[PDB]
Amino acid sequence: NAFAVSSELSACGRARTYRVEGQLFYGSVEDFMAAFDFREPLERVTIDVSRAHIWDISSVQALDMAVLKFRREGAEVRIVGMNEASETLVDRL
Amino acid sequence: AFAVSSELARTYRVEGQLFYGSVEDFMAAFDFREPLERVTIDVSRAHIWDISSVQALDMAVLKFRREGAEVRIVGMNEASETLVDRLA
Repeated sequence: NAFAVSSELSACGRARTYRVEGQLFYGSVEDFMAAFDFREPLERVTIDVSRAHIWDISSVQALDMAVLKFRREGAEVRIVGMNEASETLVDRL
Repeated sequence: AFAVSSELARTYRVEGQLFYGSVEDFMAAFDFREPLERVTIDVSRAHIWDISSVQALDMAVLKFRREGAEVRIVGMNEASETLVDRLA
């Protein structure tokens, strides 16, 4: 399988890190969006895409939606690894 | 429809067409047990046609770091030009 997300919670339950691995493209966007618990109460969310490749603008746009949805729920959101994930698609776009 | 060669610091040169069908034969081209400081996998001579073929490249890159050398990738951009363009 080509896409996988896991997460780890903070001790106090205030911070969650999602670890995104593998291939993000239109065909994985639905499972990608399903991996996040958007209404979990959190102060901080990290989406770490360092181990993944973003292969199309759909997927970039899905990632930006995920970010906006967490923000809307009150979380401060960080993306880690965007440069590595997105190198593929940008040098080629 | 692809071939893999190498030069001894090792560089693997992948050429040809990378599809679903060839992945295991692809994984067999590499010797990950060779303790090595730095491995380059150069895919500039190859076309990555689908998501499964790139996943296999990422897996190979991972077993080289696991063992563990530092791994780079030349030509990912031109290798995956076919996949990026295919998906867009």
